Formats: sequence, C-alpha cells, structure tokens
Amino acid sequence: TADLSPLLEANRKWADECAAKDSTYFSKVAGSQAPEYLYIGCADSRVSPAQLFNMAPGEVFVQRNVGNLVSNKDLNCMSCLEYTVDHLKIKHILVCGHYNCGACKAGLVWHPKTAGVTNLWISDVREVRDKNAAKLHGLSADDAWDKMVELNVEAQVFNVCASPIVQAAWARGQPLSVHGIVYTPGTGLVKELIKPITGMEDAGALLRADLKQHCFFSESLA
Amino acid sequence: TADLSPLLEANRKWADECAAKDSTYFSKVAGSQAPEYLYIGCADSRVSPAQLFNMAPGEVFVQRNVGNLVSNKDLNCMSCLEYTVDHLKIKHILVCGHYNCGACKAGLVWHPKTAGVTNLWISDVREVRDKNAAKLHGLSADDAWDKMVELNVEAQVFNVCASPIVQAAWARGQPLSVHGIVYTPGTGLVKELIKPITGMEDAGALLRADLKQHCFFSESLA
Amino acid sequence: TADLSPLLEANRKWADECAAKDSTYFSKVAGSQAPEYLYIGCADSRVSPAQLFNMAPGEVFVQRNVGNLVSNKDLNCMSCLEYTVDHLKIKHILVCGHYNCGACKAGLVWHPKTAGVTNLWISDVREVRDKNAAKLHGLSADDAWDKMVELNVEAQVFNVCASPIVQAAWARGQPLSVHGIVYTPGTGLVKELIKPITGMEDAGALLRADLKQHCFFSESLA
Amino acid sequence: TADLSPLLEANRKWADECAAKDSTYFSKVAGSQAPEYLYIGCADSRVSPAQLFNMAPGEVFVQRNVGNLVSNKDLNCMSCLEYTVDHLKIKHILVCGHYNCGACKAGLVWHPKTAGVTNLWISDVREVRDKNAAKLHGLSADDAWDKMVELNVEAQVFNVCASPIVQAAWARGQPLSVHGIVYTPGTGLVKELIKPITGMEDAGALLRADLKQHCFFSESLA
Ligand SMILES: [Zn+2]
Ligand SMILES: [Zn+2]
Ligand SMILES: [Zn+2]
Ligand SMILES: [Zn+2]
Repeated sequence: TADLSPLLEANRKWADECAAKDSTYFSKVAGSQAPEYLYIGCADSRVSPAQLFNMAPGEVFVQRNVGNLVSNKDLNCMSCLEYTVDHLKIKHILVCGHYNCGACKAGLVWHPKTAGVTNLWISDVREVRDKNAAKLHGLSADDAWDKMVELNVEAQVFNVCASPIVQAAWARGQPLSVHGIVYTPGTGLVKELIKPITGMEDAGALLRADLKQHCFFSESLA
Repeated sequence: TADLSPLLEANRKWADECAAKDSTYFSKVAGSQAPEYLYIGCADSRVSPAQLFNMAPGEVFVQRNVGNLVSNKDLNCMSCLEYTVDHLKIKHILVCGHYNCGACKAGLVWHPKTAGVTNLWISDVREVRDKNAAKLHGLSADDAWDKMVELNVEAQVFNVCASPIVQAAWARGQPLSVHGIVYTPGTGLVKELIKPITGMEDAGALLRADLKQHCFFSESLA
Repeated sequence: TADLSPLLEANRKWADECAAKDSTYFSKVAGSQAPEYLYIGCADSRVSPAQLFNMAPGEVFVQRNVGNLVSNKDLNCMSCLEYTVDHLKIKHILVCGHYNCGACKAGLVWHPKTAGVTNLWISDVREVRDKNAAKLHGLSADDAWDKMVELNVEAQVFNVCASPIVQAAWARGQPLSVHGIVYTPGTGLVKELIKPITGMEDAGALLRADLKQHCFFSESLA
Repeated sequence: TADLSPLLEANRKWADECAAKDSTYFSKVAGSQAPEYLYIGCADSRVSPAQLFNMAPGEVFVQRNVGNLVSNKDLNCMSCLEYTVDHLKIKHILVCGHYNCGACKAGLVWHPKTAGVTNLWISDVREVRDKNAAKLHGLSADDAWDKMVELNVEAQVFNVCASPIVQAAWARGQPLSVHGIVYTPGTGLVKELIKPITGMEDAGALLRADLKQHCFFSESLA
C-alpha cells in the first residue's frame, strides 16, 4: 500500500527516454553544475520550475517554500541565495508567485491566534498585507487574493534586492538580475510582473518602495 | 540585456503542448491541489523531483534546501511539513539526497571559522558527520563524500519521523509513510536507500538510531 | 590568566549576605518558580531588569536580545513567551528598550550590505525605521537615535500583542497585561512610554497601528 | 490591578540609593559600554547574572533563553556572540546552567509530539540527551535531571568554542576565554564546572568531545 514501485519504474522509463534522445544528457552534469538561474518559488505542487520552463538538469538552482517568502532571517532561503550568488555565480534570480496561492489566502483570512508553525511562518505575508491595506480595502475575497499574490511578488523582489547577499554582489560589480514573475496554475502560463532589475538604477524605476532610501537612510539625517 | 523572452517562449510552447495532449491538464488544478507526496530534497539544479518522477502539476508538494536538511527549528521546512500533513493530508514523504552534493562536501571539509550563512546553515551536516566518525575516517575524500550523502539521508529520515508533525499524525492514526531515496545526477536514477516506514514498528526495524527511546526516553529511567 | 576566582568570591559573599538577612531567600525557590513578570529587553550590559527594579530570585523571567526585538519567527523569544504565559501563567509582560541602544543606531546607519549575523538580526529595526520615515528624516543623528528607540519599543509592544501566544491567552480570558517602558542608562530611571494594555480595547486606544484590523482583516473585505 | 507604580517607585528608590553611594555610578556609562563579559544563561527567574555576581551597570552583556542553548542557527544567540566578540571585544564568555532547570526536565520527559514552540526549541536538549544516553540510563528522575543540566552545560560550552565567531577570533589571536559554570537556585551559589578554555590547546584538555576533530575532520581523510 505504501510502495515506491510506480515511482522508480517511472524514473526508470524517464531516464532511458532522455538517455536515448541524447547520450550525454545526464553524464555531462555528473560532477558539477553551472546554472545561470536561482528560482525562488512556492512549495505548491502545481508549480514546478524545471517543468514549467522546460529546463534540463543543471539549469535552475531552486528554493521552494510556502508563500515563496524571502527574509534576511531565514537561513534556509538565505543560504540558497549566498551559495548560488557567491559560490556558483548564477546570473539571474527568478522570484515567482502564483495565483490561487494558499499562503497568500491564509495571510488574508487567518486570525493570528491560530496554532502551529505555518501561522508563525506566514507572518511575512501579514506584514505585506498590512503595509498595503489601502490597496485591499473593499475588494472581493477573490480579488483581494489575486492582489495579495502580486503584492507579495513585489515585496519579495524587494527583499531579494535589499538582501546583504545581493547588495554586496552588485557593489563589487558582479552581474546579477532579479525578476518578478507570476504563474497561473489553471493555464500553465507565466507572466512577467516586474521588468528585469540589474542594479539600483533599475530598482529606483521599477519598485514602489524606495530601495535607495532603504540602503542610504542616514544620508537623510542632519 | 538580461531579457526573459526565451524562458517565456519556452513556457508558452510547453503549456500549449500539454493542453493540446490533455485539455484539462491545467484547468483541473486551477482552483485547488490534492498532492499525495511531500518531497524534501536538495536545492541542487540537477535534481527536479517533478521531472525525474515524471509527475504532472498537482502531484508533489516540494521543499528544496541546501543539503536536503530537516530540522525542528527551521520554520521554513517545518511549515511545509505541517501544511502538507495537517491541511492537505498527504500520504507519503520522500526525503531525497543525491551524490555529488555540495552541501555534504562542505560539511566534510569547511572549517567552522568560514564566514557567511551557508556555513551556519550546514551545521546539521557536521553534526551527522561527527556522530558517524568511525564510518568516515580514513576513506578517500571521494568515498567519504558518497558515504556522507547516505548518512545524511538516513539522518533526515529520522528527523522527519521524530518531528512533532509526523509524530502527532501517527498517534492519531493518520496514514503516513516516510521514504529515504538517493539520486545520481550522472545517471538520472533513484535508488531506495531505506524501505517504507509507516509507524513506530517499521522504524525500530529500519533505522540505526533508536526512535522509540528518543520518543519515550523517560521509560529508561526509574 | 583568565581565572574566575574574583567572580566566585563576589557570588559567595553576595549569597551569604542575602541569606543572613532572610534565611529562606534562596531555599523558598529551590524547587520551583512562580514569577509574575516576563521581561523582554536588550542584551546591553547597562540594563539588568533584576537590579533596576530591585527584584529577588523568582520574580522576573527574562528574555534579553540585541535591540529587544520580538518576532513570531524567532523561536528563541517565542518560547520564552509561550513558556511563561502557557506554563508559568505570568501576568505582566514588560517590553523594555533603552536610550543609547547600539542596535537602534546600527539599524539607522548600517548599509544592508554589511557582513555578519548582527546585520541579519537587526533587519526588524530597519523595517520599523522604514515604516516611520516621516518621523525620522531630517532630525539630527542624535534626536533620531532617541526617536528610533521609542518607535522600536512601540513596535515590539505591538508584536507582543499581535503574537499567537498573547492572542490565544486573551481569547480564553487569561489575564495578561503588556507594558512599554524605556530606560536611561545615564540616570538609571525607567519611564512608562505606553500605558497598560490588557486586551483588544486598551490596544485600540493606546497604539498607533491597528491591532483589530490586523487580527480581523477579512472583515474589511466583501 | 495591572499597574506599574510599585515597580517605578522601586526603580526610583534604587536609582537614588546608587546615585547617593556614588555620584558617577550611572553617568559614567551614559554613552558607551565596555563590558569584559558576555554571559549566556537560562531565562529562569531565579538566575540573574548581574545580581548573582554583584556587578555594576556596564559589566556583563547578557543573552538569556530557555535552557541556556547555543546554536550556530539561532540568530538571536549568535548575534549576541558576534556583536560582543567582534564589536565590543569582550574578553570572557560565561556559559551558565542551573539545577532545577525546567528545559532540561522537559528535554528528558516530553514526548516529541507535544504541540507549540517550546517543544521545537528544546530539540537541542534532546540531542544532548540522546548523545549521552549511556550516562543517563537507570538513574533516578532527580539524578538524571541534575546530570542533564551538567551535560548541557558542557555541550553548550562546546558550541561556543566551535562557533564560527569564536573560532575566527582565536584564529586572529584575539584573547577570549570560555567558562562553564552552574548555579544552584536553592543556595545562590555558582560552581565552576569546566576550567577556563583559552584556545584549542585547553579545549583538547577539558572537553569530552574532540574540538580538534570537529574543526579539522578532513585531515583524517585519505
Ligand atoms: Zn503558493
Ligand atoms: Zn545537494
Ligand atoms: Zn540596546
Ligand atoms: Zn533553566
């Protein structure tokens, strides 16, 4: 009843088909990786980056968590960021939200009293919600959900950009761009939400919060 | 400069092909998910559970982090576990490690003084390594790398079974199986390193460390 | 070289004096505790709640961290909160900040690129600062340092009231008050910066940010 | 009923008494701190470092948490460590456990299934327990409790020593010692458990786990 056979057989079939189509498909990545992309996205079973962009092994390094959240104080996510930017030298960071995201719904409707770890974890979503409350007032449930997904994509794009890892990379002239994308599970389609950010100049143009003010706040003091 | 167009063309072409084959491929998961697997594996760019098991949207809920580590005190991993076991009622947890894993190499060689967050992050791999000194000392750096991989997988499976989430699911008679599997980037195949675990008895048989003593420790006192 | 003898002499001399004064000073708390206060304040070496409130062993349960920060996703602070509210049934939570706090200075001036863990840790202070730009921009670096302190205290009080722990205690009618106080290392005095908060109504009156909307956000939708 | 008056009045009385005894007691630390000690200890209301060593403001920088736990992946504790060692340049680190510690009891007797954050948090204690299970088998409840306190003091002393912050400090010849102490709440007395550790040489002599093996594991590979 709890038996892995269908899955190993499926992996078997999959590996032959790929090895037939091309002889070096697997062996060329046997002993290193040089991906050009880090993807950060939701753990949601409908959203598989390698599958949805049709990539081959070695192309995209992946963080997936509930809500596609990025925070300087989550060492799980930050270590995906530091290792890829500093050691593997990836060139592009994809931050991907999706519609129908359960975390973003929970972020709207759950009472903070709710027990367990998921409720602790989605605190970041409540913080995006509260900052943008005027954009969400008097929308319909389904409408506010959709807006919450998009607002969350933008906040997280901001946190990637404001992260020590990225700020440092840019400061030593390493090329690195950050992309805000969103996925529709019901159609299989990706849409670009935020045009490429390649440094501070771009972020000043594309982000609604002010990255420059965030990085250089003390210049405003007398 | 850093345009996403080729990724977007590839996604559109992919989404098209899939829906032409099966017209409800996407639409049937437009408004919910009911995966049966939670998968915990490595952020590594050569290891996509969706594509190596050939699964479709809505089948596997995925956590990916550096070194496929499971810890009670990582809210990021733990909320994936809580949400999939308590809300989505998944049935199987695949804990997957892989040969040539950079995190298991670093855990063998880096000096704890090393700066940055990946070094903090991989302390769990040092702890598994230290407990297992006698199985690793004196192997070639290469044989020990492969041994570290396997030991880590086994340690993480124990962490899954010992977690508050899996423990509470079991105690209330919710069916839930845990699996240790390892993947070879050079061949695209998955071996089952540890046979299915469905509760406390299976665990006594299948794991080197003692889960019953861990959970009911006060019984070995007086 | 680095002998502890003078600390040990001082401890023995102290313990002696106290028990000579009151012979059950220690022995009455030998086997349990029943403090009425949880105190959350700064790791700073000039701020000891026990001695500035002149309290004896068994009266105040203490969390101290860099910048007196309270977050749902810090298991270290949260377990102090959970254990004291749910197991010891404390009655009052003192959230205490202090002038000349290094963490609130760093949060004003450091560039997010700065290396190391204190910089990650103090992201919460940047977030309070960014929300409050209009109260800080253009003050002298010194007036703004003092303003940051107060704003942080107020933010942390809100975090305490908004936490799952305090929310659940309140909803089950457990009496629990939250207090904002700030301390002046130069004078040894404590001012009460925010008046007692004992539940949702007091909070509506006493805090700038909106706790009711935060907790019952889905009501402002349709 | 929820009223801070007794406490402010008490702080008032305390501040005058100290200002009378010495005119510069407070004012000498108004605008900086130069403590020689970081103390890491339990949040338990019976254990107040400034009070128990009879210290004046500015003498001891303090982390307090449930169980006096030190972990590379807790940024609360690590940021107390990094800021004090790197910025303030403290000379001595005190790691203090105490008997009758509730965390260490919970670490022995709780089942992992237990809900809430404290149970997540004390996972470190279960990990010390399991590693030392042979030392705890067939002792009486009260006996195993006492032993668990002492074992935990030694593990945490080890984690301070093995931490990136300390390893790095020692590696650039910064003087820094680490001390394992324990406190008896029922007597007010401290006892030195582990003699001063000032570098690797000392740790090889005083610690039961092998710090050198932990730091230089790869030297053992062929
Ligand atoms: Zn989602
Ligand atoms: Zn890996
Ligand atoms: Zn401070
Ligand atoms: Zn304790």
